[PDB]
Amino acid sequence: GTHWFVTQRNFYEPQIITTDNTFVSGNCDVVIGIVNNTVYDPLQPELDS
Amino acid sequence: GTHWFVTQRNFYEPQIITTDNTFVSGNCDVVIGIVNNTVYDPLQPELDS
Ligand SMILES: *[C@@H]1O[C@H](CO)[C@@H](O)[C@H](O)[C@H]1NC(C)=O
Ligand SMILES: *[C@@H]1O[C@H](CO)[C@@H](O)[C@H](O)[C@H]1NC(C)=O
Ligand SMILES: *[C@@H]1O[C@H](CO)[C@@H](O)[C@H](O)[C@H]1NC(C)=O
Repeated sequence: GTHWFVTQRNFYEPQIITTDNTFVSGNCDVVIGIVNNTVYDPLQPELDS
Repeated sequence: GTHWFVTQRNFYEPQIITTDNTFVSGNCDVVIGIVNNTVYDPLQPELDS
């Protein structure tokens, strides 16, 4: 309703949208119905130790 | 002709060969027809920067 998750199609198991749950292909002007949100990189938070 | 890419088998959508599109198993000794190239590591630019 407010947040976006990625889930398997046959069972609602919401997951945080990461760069390892998704793949990048193209630009943000060709997909009809695309939305804005943040893709969490699992590596940025821990590289700054 | 000069570069090496990895595509999906049914549609020509070339991508740069990285450590995300490929998996390692073995060495350059047993595979008949293996070709030298470079495998881009996404971790290096982010770690060096
Ligand atoms: C948000 O989406 C709009 C269109 O839906 C787009 O023009 C814009 O670049 C996106 N990102 C931001 C930060 O507004
Ligand atoms: C092969 O790789 C890319 C095609 O995306 C291009 O920069 C390069 O010039 C190509 N070389 C050819 C077609 O001989
Ligand atoms: C390039 O491939 C040849 C065989 O085709 C191999 O002998 C050589 O060691 C390879 N280059 C490197 C740097 O390993």
